[PDB]
Amino acid sequence: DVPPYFKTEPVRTQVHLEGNRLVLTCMAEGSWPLEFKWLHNNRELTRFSLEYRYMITSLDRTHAGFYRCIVRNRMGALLQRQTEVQVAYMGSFEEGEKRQSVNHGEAAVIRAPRISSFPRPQVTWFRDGRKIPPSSRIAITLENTLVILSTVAPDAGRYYVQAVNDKNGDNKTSQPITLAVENVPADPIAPTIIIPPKNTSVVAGTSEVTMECVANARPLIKLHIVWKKDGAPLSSGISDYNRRLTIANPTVSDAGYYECEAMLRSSSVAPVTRGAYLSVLEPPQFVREPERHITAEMEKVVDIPCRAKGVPPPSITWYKDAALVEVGKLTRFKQRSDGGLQISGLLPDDTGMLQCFAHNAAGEAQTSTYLAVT
Amino acid sequence: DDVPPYFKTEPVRTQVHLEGNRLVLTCMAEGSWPLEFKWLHNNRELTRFSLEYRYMITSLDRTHAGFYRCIVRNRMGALLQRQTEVQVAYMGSFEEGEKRQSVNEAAVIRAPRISSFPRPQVTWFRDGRKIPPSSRIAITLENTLVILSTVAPDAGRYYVQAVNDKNGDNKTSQPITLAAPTIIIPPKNTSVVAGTSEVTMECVANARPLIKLHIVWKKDGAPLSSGISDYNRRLTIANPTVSDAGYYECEAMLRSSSVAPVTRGAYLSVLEPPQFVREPERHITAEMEKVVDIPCRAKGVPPPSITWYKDAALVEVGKLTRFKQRSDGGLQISGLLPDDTGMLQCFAHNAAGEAQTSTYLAVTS
Ligand SMILES: *[C@@H]1O[C@H](CO[C@@H]2O[C@@H](C)[C@@H](O)[C@@H](O)[C@@H]2O)[C@@H](O[C@@H]2O[C@H](CO)[C@@H](O)[C@H](O)[C@H]2NC(C)=O)[C@H](O)[C@H]1NC(C)=O
Ligand SMILES: *[C@@H]1O[C@H](CO[C@@H]2O[C@@H](C)[C@@H](O)[C@@H](O)[C@@H]2O)[C@@H](O[C@@H]2O[C@H](CO)[C@@H](O)[C@H](O)[C@H]2NC(C)=O)[C@H](O)[C@H]1NC(C)=O
Ligand SMILES: *[C@@H]1O[C@H](CO)[C@@H](O[C@@H]2O[C@H](CO)[C@@H](O)[C@H](O)[C@H]2NC(C)=O)[C@H](O)[C@H]1NC(C)=O
Repeated sequence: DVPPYFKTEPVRTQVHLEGNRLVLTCMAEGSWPLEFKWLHNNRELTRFSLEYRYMITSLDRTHAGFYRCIVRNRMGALLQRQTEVQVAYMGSFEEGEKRQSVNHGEAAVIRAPRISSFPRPQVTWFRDGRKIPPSSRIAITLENTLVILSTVAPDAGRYYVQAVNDKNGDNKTSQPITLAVENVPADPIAPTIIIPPKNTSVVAGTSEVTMECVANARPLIKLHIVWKKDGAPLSSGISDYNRRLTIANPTVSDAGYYECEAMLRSSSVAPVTRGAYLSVLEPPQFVREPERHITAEMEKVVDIPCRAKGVPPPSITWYKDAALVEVGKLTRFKQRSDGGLQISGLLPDDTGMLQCFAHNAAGEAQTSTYLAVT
Repeated sequence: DDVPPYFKTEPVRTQVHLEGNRLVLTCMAEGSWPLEFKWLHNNRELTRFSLEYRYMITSLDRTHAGFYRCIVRNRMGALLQRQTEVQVAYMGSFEEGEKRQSVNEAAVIRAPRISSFPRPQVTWFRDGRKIPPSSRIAITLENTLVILSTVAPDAGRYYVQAVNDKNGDNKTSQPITLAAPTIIIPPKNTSVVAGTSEVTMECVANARPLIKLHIVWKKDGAPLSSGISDYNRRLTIANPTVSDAGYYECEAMLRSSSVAPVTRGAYLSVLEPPQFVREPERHITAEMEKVVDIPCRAKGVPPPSITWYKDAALVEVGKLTRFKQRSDGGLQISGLLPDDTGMLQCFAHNAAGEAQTSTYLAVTS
């Protein structure tokens, strides 16, 4: 007569190839009969049974999503930590041949043709069978967009993409995009920001996070890009002709407003500044947890603690036997600001498994306890 | 036409895959043509240099498990990819047959040897009935069954049902027939990386009468009242940090009589993978016959060793007349020759993992 508990919990995220087999397991121990139910995106896949496995013999892209199990017995029920199954795939290039025009000196922006893939494929740009590497005048953005900084007469022509998926090794080629250059002498062009920094969120402890800013000017040689954090100039982590700002091992202290300032050296031209926010996140970690086993007298009031910390601050949710606790309607159940649950006028029907889930955009945490009402 | 090679992405440090599934490793590098790739399994050559950036395994086997890494090269030089550990989930059959053991005292029955990755979850059975951990029944992390105070009805055949949590395999072994404070299962040395959610020390003690037996947990001589579970046999630290490292002791005593306590301890090491403090610039230029200093420092627990490679080849510090490695980990090349031009790679390695930084060395004139 021992309440359920998980011997192991599944990983938060999983990447699998299409056509491969997937085996989900609900590894719990406890008194018989220990039965299991499976959920996909908070929707029931199966009924309660002695089958602790959920198996997909041939994985498809549509099978991607969140899976979790519920284990139960005569004592109560527990919700498994949910796992994200991601299916590696790559479709074909959707768009056909396209046409685009740019003025002489101004920047040509050619977006990579839309193709469905997970993860986003690595892109190599080609013109007439020749690779186009990043250079002083040619930039390739994180969105795999091709940017010609100072367009000239010979820049006109057909550009196409070779995209490769790094998980399944799929390699596909897109349709050509014809770029034309209009009004071909040469006069000074003011510095402008083509690809401004976008809002970027990343979890603490990742290997790298990158901000990006592509600027244009004529002459391009006079163009200089300055990176700032909260108004202060940054001198480290800058690469790719001052268009990339890379932070290795980002911390919550590295969060803030990052600005890209494009200027012309040896000139009186005023700079152009465009910025975005970097958010560094930390998953929930518990500060206060309930005891493994909680015993309490009938008709009395019990305080069950649950506090957690994270960036952003984690929301705290309670479950009673794998079912959501309604603190709104029930007079007996009250939720304290720290996240603790208070049950007043304890009835024998409150006996069972209580679970606390602390959730934030960076992840989820779970702690459980058995409430026995004497 | 003159771009040194570089990696657009790096592979995950560890990946678990099922037997019979297909695995596709990719060497995602960019650079000037011809960009060729070579594959290595446990630092042994799998392929020759070719335009195939993929290594594909149609049907994964247990023998395919190990460390894989690629080398990318072109006219500019070569780079070593960060190695990835491919682990193949499987479970064989129970090898050993029926065994017999006798005890007068505690009965210690090891779980039957079965080949499996990962280690399977084990449920012990007696005569078709599950035997959960109790005041007198302990189950260790190595899945060894320990009956503390054996009695007449304790005798009989015990067997294990083992389940692999990755492929869902479930197998049953052959029966094993079984017919003063001491420490049976002492705390073992445990190393773990920070952020593993949990790490557990274990100590199983035996005494008659068992009710008077008491286990106290200590860290560096100081008693702990938290993280203790399973009848004081388990000490669990949630979200271990480098501060949690140190000597943990299990002390078993009797709350009566003059019998001396028994103490057994082990070391807990919390490790952090290498992270670079100082890195070389993307491109380093230097004059012929002169000396160049290329910096490389990194931190980790334990302190990471630092090794240099030149174009995916180990730098011979044995013949260190021109090449010297400073104690800080920096590389110095004296009497610079035009043949020193190319990709230099600095690998910072620790037991918790490895990190890599690269640079292009151009020797003028
Ligand atoms: C990019 O996001 C910002 C908001 O950033 C938030 O606030 C920061 C202080 C930091 O904590 C970030 O992690 C947050 O996500 C948008 O800027 C404005 O934000 C304020 C609140 O801070 C909001 O009231 C305004 O409405 C936001 N501006 C607009 C136009 O709605 C900014 O707009 C975002 N960028 C884009 C392109 O949408
Ligand atoms: C467990 O390991 C210790 C040594 O641990 C190492 O040193 C610690 C200071 C710490 O840095 C750990 O991370 C290291 O792994 C073993 O201690 C040895 O004990 C024997 C006798 O028992 C003695 O002869 C040796 O000199 C000791 N070695 C050291 C380095 O002190 C201990 O034996 C290990 N436990 C078991 C059960 O083998
Ligand atoms: C992706 O596949 C394409 C072909 O589908 C490869 O491109 C070929 O490369 C050879 C080698 O010189 C050329 O002879 C062919 O003409 C190319 N085909 C096309 C359609 O251009 C390409 O190499 C593959 N990707 C990688 C990274 O190797």
